[PDB]
Parts: sequence; C-alpha cells; structure tokens
Amino acid sequence: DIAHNLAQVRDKISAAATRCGRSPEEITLLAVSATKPASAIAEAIDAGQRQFGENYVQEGVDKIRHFQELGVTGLEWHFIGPLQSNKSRLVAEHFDWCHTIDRLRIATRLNDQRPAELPPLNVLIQINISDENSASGIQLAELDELAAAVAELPRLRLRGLMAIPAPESEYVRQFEVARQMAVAFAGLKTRYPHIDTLSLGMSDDMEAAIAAGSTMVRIGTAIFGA
Ligand SMILES: Cc1ncc(COP(=O)(O)O)c(C=O)c1O
Ligand SMILES: Cc1ncc(COP(=O)(O)O)c(C=O)c1O
Repeated sequence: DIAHNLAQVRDKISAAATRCGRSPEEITLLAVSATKPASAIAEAIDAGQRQFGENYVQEGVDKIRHFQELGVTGLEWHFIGPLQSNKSRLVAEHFDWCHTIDRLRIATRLNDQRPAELPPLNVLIQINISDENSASGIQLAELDELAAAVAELPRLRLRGLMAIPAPESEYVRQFEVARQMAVAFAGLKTRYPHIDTLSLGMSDDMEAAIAAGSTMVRIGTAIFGA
C-alpha cells in the first residue's frame, strides 16, 4: 500500500530528526518515483505527497505533463539523474529542481533554455564525496569555482549540494561521509545566499544522513517497491 508506506516513511523521518534534536519540518521527503507508473504517483498525490524525483528525462516530462493536464496543481518535480546536454532542454522547460549540476556547461545550457516566465530552476551541485566507480559529481576542491560560476546564471538558483555516497553498510562510515557533506554545505552557506538544501540520504542511510544534517532525503523503494 503506497499510502501506508508514505506514512511509515514520514514517521521514520520524523523520529530520526527528533532523536538528534532537529525539527521534523527541517527534512523534506522526496519521493523517488522513477520507473514507477504514473498511476503510482497518483496514489502518492492522493496521499498528500507533492515532491517527486525522476532519473530519466522523457519519463519525467511525460509524468509532469500527465498531471498538469489533469489539472493537478502544487507539485514539485526534481530531476535527480545524470543530465546529458542533448536532453537539457526538456529539463529546463519542465522541471522545478535539478540535483545533478557537475559541470558549468550543463548549467549554462539549462539557463539558456529556461523560459523567462518560469521561476528560476533550483539547482544543487552534485559532489562525488565517496564513489570511485561514479563518473558523476565533482570533487570538493572544485566546489567554490563551480558554485561562483553557476551563481551568476539568472534563470537558475543555486540552493545547495547533493551527493550519492558509495554504498556503505557501516553506520559509522555512513555518518562520517554525510558529515563531510554537511561540513561543505555549511561552508557554502556562510558566503552564498539562499543555500538551504542538502540532498543526501536514501532508504538505507536515512538516519545517518539526517543525524549529519541532510535537509532532503530521496526515498524510492520504501515507498513504491524496489
Ligand atoms: C524507465 C525509463 N523511462 C524513460 C527514459 C527516457 O529516456 P531519457 O531519460 O534519455 O529521455 C528512460 C531511458 O533513459 C528509462 O529508462
Ligand atoms: C539519486 C537517487 N536517489 C534515490 C534513489 C532510490 O532510493 P531507494 O534506495 O530508497 O530506492 C535512486 C534511484 O535508484 C537514485 O538514483
């Protein structure tokens, strides 16, 4: 049951924030609906969920248009997959968030292709904090430069950071990797304006990411099936 799983996840988020002294309201739940059918999002929507994440551009845009045409308003769509330049326009025209900015060129394309009547596309810069097997995300030593360049793009808005740590089963390592991300997030927050989003944590490392200071968890399996 999707509705039951939504309520179960929100309780686990709420408990995890409370245990480490944070308000549950600090944590945004991003329902990762990738590869799930639109009918499943429809249940989530009917269960009160508004923020959905997609990894593939055309699947996402098709869903976005599906619910726009039903006249469902109030939804927030996050693109959280890797973004190739030949699909940037669909993202720039349809999505509300993009978590996967790791090169200045993809950000400038999104900026140029974003219609002016839309709000600025909220973007996060993706850090490869701990994955040698991923060709996605930058190193922390490159963050200040990319952030400063992306910060001037007027049709974008730099909101913070995202990372997908290498899979890790040890809670100790989960927390320490997430802390590195929280530390970098806090440093960015000092100088840049409106830095409020640390996209960090999935089903299995939710608690350490919340304890470390994530503001947004990306949950798929625990809501929709694997
Ligand atoms: C499940 C699914 N939906 C949609 C797409 C749409 O492809 P793209 O993201 O390259 O537009 C893909 C393939 O990449 C996919 O695997
Ligand atoms: C960026 C991102 N977040 C979250 C998930 C899925 O999260 P979960 O482990 O709960 O299925 C994936 C999808 O495979 C992902 O690529």
